Amino acid sequence: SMGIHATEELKEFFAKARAGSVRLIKVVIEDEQLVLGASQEPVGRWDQDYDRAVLPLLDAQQPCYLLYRLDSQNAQGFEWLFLAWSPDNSPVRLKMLYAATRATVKKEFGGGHIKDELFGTVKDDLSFAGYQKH
Ligand SMILES: [Zn+2]
Ligand SMILES: [Zn+2]
Ligand SMILES: [Zn+2]
Repeated sequence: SMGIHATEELKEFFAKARAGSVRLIKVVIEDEQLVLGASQEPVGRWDQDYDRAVLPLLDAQQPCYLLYRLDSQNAQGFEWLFLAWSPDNSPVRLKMLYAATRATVKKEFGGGHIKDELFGTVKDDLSFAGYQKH
């Protein structure tokens, strides 16, 4: 369809991530496709990994999405946080592209694996401190 789609490589990576060994997935839009921007393995607990994983990957003038893995599992696997980043300094065109495509990222990943959803426009919003206030 007309909307931005996840590449088959990104979908495959999603499945790999849910098997384990992935703490963070950064999804970005490149050439009208959703693709893998970055990924990181777990180091310690989900709370210990959080800020050092999330904060450095947030650009002051580009939106992105992060899938951040908790240590808990529900009955359909690891639980994830779905973090939407959209700083005001982003070009309006990018803000709307990312806003328009958010639901697609969640749908492709599988909403049933997502424990919670957060949004930020300043890094503090999506920091561990932000998550604890949510
Ligand atoms: Zn299409
Ligand atoms: Zn749960
Ligand atoms: Zn929530």
